[PDB]
Amino acid sequence: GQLTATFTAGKDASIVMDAATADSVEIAKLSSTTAEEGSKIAVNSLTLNENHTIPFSMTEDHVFKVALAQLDSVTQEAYKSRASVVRELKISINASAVTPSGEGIQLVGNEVSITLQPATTPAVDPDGYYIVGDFTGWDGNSAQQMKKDALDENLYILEAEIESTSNFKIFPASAINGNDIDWTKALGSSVDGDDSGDNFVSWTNAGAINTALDGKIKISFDAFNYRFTVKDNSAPTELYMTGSAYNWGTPAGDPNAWKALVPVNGTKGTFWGIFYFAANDQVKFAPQANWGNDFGFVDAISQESKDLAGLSDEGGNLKVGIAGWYLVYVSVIGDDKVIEFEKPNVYLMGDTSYNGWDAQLVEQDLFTVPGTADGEFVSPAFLKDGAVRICVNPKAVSAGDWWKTEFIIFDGQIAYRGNGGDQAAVQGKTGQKVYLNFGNGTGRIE
Ligand SMILES: OC[C@H]1O[C@@H]2O[C@H]3[C@H](O)[C@@H](O)[C@@H](O[C@H]4[C@H](O)[C@@H](O)[C@@H](O[C@H]5[C@H](O)[C@@H](O)[C@@H](O[C@H]6[C@H](O)[C@@H](O)[C@@H](O[C@H]7[C@H](O)[C@@H](O)[C@@H](O[C@H]8[C@H](O)[C@@H](O)[C@@H](O[C@H]([C@H]2O)[C@@H]1O)O[C@@H]8CO)O[C@@H]7CO)O[C@@H]6CO)O[C@@H]5CO)O[C@@H]4CO)O[C@@H]3CO
Ligand SMILES: OC[C@H]1O[C@H](O[C@H]2[C@H](O)[C@@H](O)[C@@H](O[C@H]3[C@H](O)[C@@H](O)[C@@H](O[C@H]4[C@H](O)[C@@H](O)[C@@H](O)O[C@@H]4CO)O[C@@H]3CO)O[C@@H]2CO)[C@H](O)[C@@H](O)[C@@H]1O
Ligand code: NA
Repeated sequence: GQLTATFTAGKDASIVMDAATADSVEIAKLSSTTAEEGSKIAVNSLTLNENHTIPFSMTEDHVFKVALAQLDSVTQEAYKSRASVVRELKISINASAVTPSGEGIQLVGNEVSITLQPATTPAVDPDGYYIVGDFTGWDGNSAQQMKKDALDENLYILEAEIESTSNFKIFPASAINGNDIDWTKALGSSVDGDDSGDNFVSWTNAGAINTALDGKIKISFDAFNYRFTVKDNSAPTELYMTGSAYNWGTPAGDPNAWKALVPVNGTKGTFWGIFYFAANDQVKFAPQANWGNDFGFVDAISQESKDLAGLSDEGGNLKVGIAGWYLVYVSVIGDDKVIEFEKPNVYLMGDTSYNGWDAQLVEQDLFTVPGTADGEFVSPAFLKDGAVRICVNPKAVSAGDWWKTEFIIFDGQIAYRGNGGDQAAVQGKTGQKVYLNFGNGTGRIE
């Protein structure tokens, strides 16, 4: 008994905001229906790209109108971007026919498409961007320059540490001449004192953005999408893992219940360890050897990791599915967490290794991996007398920075470099090799 409707794209199908003259646009039209003559049309929902609504009106001829400014707003939200790029909008109208008794009968109709291009954004300032706010002092001399990210050239960053929350604005370099700031040239938020921490940048009578946080923060500015975030930039200085295999952390402080990870050198909130996991072991991590601000399964885990180790979520615990030795890599800055499981590749480096310093992190310099939960990684026998160096190298760390995660043996213990400088040299002789028990924390050269 089912009714159909046919919609078509309205006459304003290709909107260029720079050029747009009207304050309302026609975006769609009901062209025909199999509903009887005399029926009224009611609109149960009008959505854009599936989950966005917008105020709308419908004319006597069943043309659907919206305010251009709100269509433009909704388009920029949908795409999280003010970029001046042609954006597709898919319009879904769910309508009903209404009889003289008031009964609504559902129309099954199609979707239609239009596009809209947001207005031209400011030019990128060749000399970059500055932050000025309560925390700096509102003047040219106090303005702090944002760092242009090496990987993404649209992205500018400032890390700061502040005593209380702060209002601030972003200025292009050309707005600032000596101590003088041209206030008319601010970039900021739509609302003065916006405390969302994550919103659009405005270039038109911009208000001040509020940090919403204090302490260590990071202010990010995307000068292509024109968006900003302000994020908690503090990080744990230590990190510990407990587990089903460790009595779930009882008692507190016990090196028996809590395993320290090793800080990555000079690298905020990032840690690593080499650990044995059985199948179905569950673990969680904490910033001390005890429960509190602990975490387990999180969202930023590689598909790689998940495949390599068979990882899954088990009531918020992290569950390891495939037994084995793994290099565990963990990063925590403010709220953002990353956990990676990787091959436990330990490498001989330097003078006692293959072609010396000249081939680094190569297959020959790889330590054999034990099958047991208490065996020993063993290096390739030394090719020469020289100083022994040993490392891992996580994906996230460049090969040049192998020394950020290096260690050695002193007095039959594994001594991690961690955040410290070069370790005291330890000599080996030709045909010797290293033995590591990561379960014990002990080792030998022999
Ligand atoms: O919650 C704490 C305070 O909140 C409010 O203070 C904020 C703002 O909300 C925030 O935007 C930002 O302010 C920045 C501006 O963003 C930045 O652009 C720059 O401001 C310059 C203006 O842009 C220029 O237009 C020019 O301003 C003129 C202004 O147009 C004139 O009207 C005149 O401003 C007078 C006011 O008229 C007076 O009423 C008086 O305002 C006092 C209030 O009386 C106080 O209650 C208090 O209010 C604060 C909120 O405004 C809260 O404490 O302080 C204001 C003054 O800040 O005095 C002002 C100034 O004498 O003269 C202005 C020129 O002097 O030039 C200004 C640059 O001076 O800098 C602003 C910061 O200084 O940050 C704040 C503070 O966190
Ligand atoms: O035999 C006892 C139980 O064994 C298993 O429970 C484990 C959990 O699976 C582990 O996750 C862990 O629980 C921690 C928890 O992870 C940690 O957050 C903290 O819990 C806080 C919680 O964050 C807070 O919101 C509030 O509710 O207080 C909680 C503390 O009570 O501490 C937990 C440990 O106390 O360890 C337990 C074992 O103790 C198994 O899943 C259970 O069904 C079983 O009963
Ligand atoms: Na080598």
